[PDB]
Amino acid sequence: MKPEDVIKEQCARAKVVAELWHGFTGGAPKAALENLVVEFNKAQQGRCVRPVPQGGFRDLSTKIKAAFAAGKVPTMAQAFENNIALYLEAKALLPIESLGVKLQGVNLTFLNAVRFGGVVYGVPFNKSIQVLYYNKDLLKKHGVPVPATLEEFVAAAKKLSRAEGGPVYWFQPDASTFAYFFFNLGGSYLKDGKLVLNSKEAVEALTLLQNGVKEGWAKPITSGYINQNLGSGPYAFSVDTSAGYTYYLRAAKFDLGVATLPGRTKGQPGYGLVQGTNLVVFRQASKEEQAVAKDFLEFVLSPRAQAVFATATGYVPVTEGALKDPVYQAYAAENPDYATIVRQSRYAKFEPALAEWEQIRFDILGQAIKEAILNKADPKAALDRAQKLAEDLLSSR
Ligand SMILES: Nc1nc2c(ncn2[C@@H]2O[C@H](COP(=O)(O)O[C@H]3[C@@H](O)[C@H](n4ccc(=O)[nH]c4=O)O[C@@H]3CO)[C@H]3CC(O)(O)C[C@H]32)c(=O)[nH]1
Repeated sequence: MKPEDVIKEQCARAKVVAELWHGFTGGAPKAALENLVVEFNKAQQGRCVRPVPQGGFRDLSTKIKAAFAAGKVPTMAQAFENNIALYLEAKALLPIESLGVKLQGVNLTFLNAVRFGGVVYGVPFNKSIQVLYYNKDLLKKHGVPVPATLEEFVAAAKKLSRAEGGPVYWFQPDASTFAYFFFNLGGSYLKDGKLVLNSKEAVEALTLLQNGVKEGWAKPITSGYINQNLGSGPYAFSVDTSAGYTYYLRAAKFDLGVATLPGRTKGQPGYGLVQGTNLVVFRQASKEEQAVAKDFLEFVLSPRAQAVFATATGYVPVTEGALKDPVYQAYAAENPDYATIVRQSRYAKFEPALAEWEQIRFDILGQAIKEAILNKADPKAALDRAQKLAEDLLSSR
């Protein structure tokens, strides 16, 4: 039986059912969430959670806005920080601490990100960090150390591309990959409270990617995830979410490595972009559904739930107690990549938490990155257009 069939039967027999809308489309993340819910539902007498897949994360936020418009919302949903900011304009969210959920021990990197006007409105659940995936076999073949600095990284990609006859640094031309390069060239998105997409560091980061394509060391991936394109052409490296860990492990026909990100200098790893989502609880839920949500959120933050979830997926454990749990410890003792993901989670940056950020990161900035990389648009001209389109949107609403 599929975990979802088990959940269907649990919920059919329950007196109260709290809907949880999510953007996991399959693989380990969907299975780990479903397994967690099956175990929680077994503990409860006539009280259950029903996970409902809404497609991916942007399908989820579109369907959540339409749910408001149709007058009928789930009890819980996954949300990015910028989605929480949007739902707060409508005052749609219950303060988490009012519900009774204890948040002491939640990483302050994650807890700070869910706190708005001093109030926590999300529970960090599935938080990822960017890591360096590499081909251990291909680096060994050419005597190339794992690069520790941006300078070393560019040098390695050129040395390995020339030897193997193809570009070996694989990337999606998207806001997530852009953020890695932007952040570690000294970039910041807010200057004196204003959103700035066309700063010198943004032009420098996009120009670096464009030059990498022209010089033959950077390969744009335009169809599917990087881990869905492995096997065609030489691969050395990618900068990608920790949540891609199980997908790379199943796809790679080589010895997969995971390292901390190249930084400006060897004094510190590079900053990784934090992705994945928080759980939120909707005000429109009944008292009884909100009690299920409270018990569910406390279960999700328990050291065992966090240990099983993060080791099944490559998401970062969100509590200090998860790291003390023997299941976590047994996994980490067999697999150094779990400690590498935790160490990289210490060097973590977020994108702006503006209500408009979902639309800006995909339709405005994402599109300028694609114009520059796929159609050789001038990076400054592409980003100047992105700045005007973003200013017009913010001024709009
Ligand atoms: N809607 C909305 N999206 C946002 C926002 N900020 C960032 N992002 C998106 O979050 C994804 C990162 O989230 P994360 O939980 O770390 O990783 C996801 C998947 O990315 C990754 N995955 C899935 C299948 C696969 O074959 N390989 C694989 O790696 O696994 C996880 C669960 O599906 C990025 C990826 C994107 O969806 O393509 C665009 C980015 C925002 O503000 N709004």
